[PDB]
Amino acid sequence: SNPQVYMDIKIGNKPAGRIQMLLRSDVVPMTAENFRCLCTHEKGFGFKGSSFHRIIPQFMCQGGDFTNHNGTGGKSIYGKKFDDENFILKHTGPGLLSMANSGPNTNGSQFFLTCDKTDWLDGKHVVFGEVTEGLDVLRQIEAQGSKDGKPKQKVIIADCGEYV
Repeated sequence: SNPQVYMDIKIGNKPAGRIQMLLRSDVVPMTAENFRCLCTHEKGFGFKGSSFHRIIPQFMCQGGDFTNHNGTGGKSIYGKKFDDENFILKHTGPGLLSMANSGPNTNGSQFFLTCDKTDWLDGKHVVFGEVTEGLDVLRQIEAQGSKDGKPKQKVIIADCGEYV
């Protein structure tokens, strides 16, 4: 049954609160499992201490690049990259989890949290989960965005894990 995970967010030197997310293992099991493991660090690496390096107001907050911290890095639990499982889940509104990529079948660890309906990404990025608690914390992340995506203050995943 669908995993639930959390990230505790720190903005600048200040704790912002916790985002809780439901992962859609029923629809995209490989994609959900990757993100789950990256929250728990059970495969030896993951999101803790990494940043949201690209934040665009009214669009999305992107993170998961825990190797290069700039959108060029990251890795999945399966290797550097894995296939797009399917595009069943659509970018219908804010608070959705979706995989960042560099073209078809290039999923690694980078992901974004949507801040509005982003339907122009449908069929291009794999949606795999949703925020169940802490939409307000996501809005605090978004508040640090700029049009060119540069964060105004550092946004860090201070802690993360699974409810299990």
